[PDB]
Amino acid sequence: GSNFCDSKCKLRCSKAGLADRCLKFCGICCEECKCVPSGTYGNKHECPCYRDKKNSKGKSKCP
Repeated sequence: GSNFCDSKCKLRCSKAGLADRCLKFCGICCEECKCVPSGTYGNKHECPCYRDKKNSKGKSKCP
């Protein structure tokens, strides 16, 4: 491959109940933050931008 957002987000979302939604939001957050946490949940301290990104209602945005 040649895009770490696509590749990392496929891993991040590989056990998601809503895979397409996960891939979309992981993609958006990686475009903004240039970082994706390892594993399929948690580990968000690896990527403070990804960890802290909120939507318009103040809810965590990034899976």
